[PDB]
Amino acid sequence: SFSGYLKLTDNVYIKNADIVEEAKKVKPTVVVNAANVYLKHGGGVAGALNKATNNAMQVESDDYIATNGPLKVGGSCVLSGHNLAKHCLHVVGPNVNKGEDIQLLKSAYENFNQHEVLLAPLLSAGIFGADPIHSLRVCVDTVRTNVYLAVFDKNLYDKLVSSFL
Repeated sequence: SFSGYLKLTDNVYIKNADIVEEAKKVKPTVVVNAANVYLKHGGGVAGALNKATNNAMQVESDDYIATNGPLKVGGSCVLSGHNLAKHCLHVVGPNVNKGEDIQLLKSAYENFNQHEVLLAPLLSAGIFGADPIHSLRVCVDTVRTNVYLAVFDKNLYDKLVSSFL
């Protein structure tokens, strides 16, 4: 299972790791993708996860959008995890760079509660523009299921651990 994680709370764990490499190693039941409403996996975590699936995640996502239309900001959908996980939970956190409501970050994390254990990135962090320290705080205050957070950046990982209340 998951190894080398720092325990933050009863159910939240964190590690300085590339989520793609972590998924390939563990092959968790659920890997969370930092998705946008259109499931266009262009950059950040989404681009990296999609590239690891040889674009199979994007092909599957385009069919999902053609059938169902876009997701809501704060919403999610469960699709295949391809070669990374059993499933991928595509969760849309607010993108601060697109002027989206940061209050929707709690709604986005609530999607994790439908899964007993997940490998995940910090929602709305990275290219989504939110403060990762705030994302971690919303995560521990919202997620009740077991969440294993993969933080790509070492310097950000250290800042998150050292500042965790």
